Amino acid sequence: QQLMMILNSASDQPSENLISYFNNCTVNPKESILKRVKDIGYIFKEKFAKAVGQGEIGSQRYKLGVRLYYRVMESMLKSEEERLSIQNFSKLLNDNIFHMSLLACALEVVMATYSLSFPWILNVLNLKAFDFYKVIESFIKAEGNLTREMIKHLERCEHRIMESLAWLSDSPLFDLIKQSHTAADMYLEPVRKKSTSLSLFYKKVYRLAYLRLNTLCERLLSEHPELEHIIWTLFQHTLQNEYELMRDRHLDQIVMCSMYGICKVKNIDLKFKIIVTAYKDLPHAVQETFKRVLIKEEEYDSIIVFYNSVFMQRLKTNILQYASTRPPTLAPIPH
Repeated sequence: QQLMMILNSASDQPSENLISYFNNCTVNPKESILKRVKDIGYIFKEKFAKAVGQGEIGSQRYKLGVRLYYRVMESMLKSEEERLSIQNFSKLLNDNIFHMSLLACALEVVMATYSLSFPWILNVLNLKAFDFYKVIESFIKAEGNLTREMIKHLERCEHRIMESLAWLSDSPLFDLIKQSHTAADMYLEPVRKKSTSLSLFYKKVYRLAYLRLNTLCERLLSEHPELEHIIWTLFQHTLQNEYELMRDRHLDQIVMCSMYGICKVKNIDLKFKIIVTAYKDLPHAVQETFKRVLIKEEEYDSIIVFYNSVFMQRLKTNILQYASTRPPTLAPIPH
């Protein structure tokens, strides 16, 4: 609301102080940035009508999105001016996935405001969930006027990428796993060392998955406060070394298996029944997560079918280590 009148009263072309940044650049990005709005102007409007019948509206959504895009870019560039060398500043300003991700974020804000949302806009712009993820926090941090409900919504996009969308096949997340700080830092990362993107994503995933584990242990496993850290160590040893199981799957399916699992090898016998019912009570939870779980070659079954097939089949060598004389040393709980 307070933001939405900034946009309509403002103009659809870059500010005059934003354009300075374009011209302090060693390669002026402007015509490329500007061809970029126009080329996406076609594609967006096209796919817009392809889902909403017909009315003209597509263009107004976009032309607001664009004003937000420039307002946030201008605000983002002000901070990165001090952080980046002139070389990085100019590479940023010509990086396609950067600018695409920033605009995809602007557009999601307006579309959601006037509510076919997330991850709709990623399919429209042929933008990998994991690339787009990198712009979300510095975007929230770069628009003061985002409303609670809007901030809360971008955060839920972030949590859906961390929980599933970044774990689908052809997602660059797996390319980065095999090999082994702001949005610019992550877009400037070369595809060719450290990888700040993968690091921040994993640190964030762990805090997410761990808060979801922690509530679920306070309902069903309050009896043994000690079972939590064990279940967490299992999940964390799973995400780090058997990460291939999250492909085309959902973070919460691994949280659930790590819980029945540790109650299985300690003879606690609080079975999948209570787990799924209590999980329904997690915010935004969907029943499909446990009723519909992949095994292999597109064949889906229930969560108990997954536990006894791929999860147990991959982890028996490790899980029994927990109830033995020498159980593995504990993982740290995320800060």
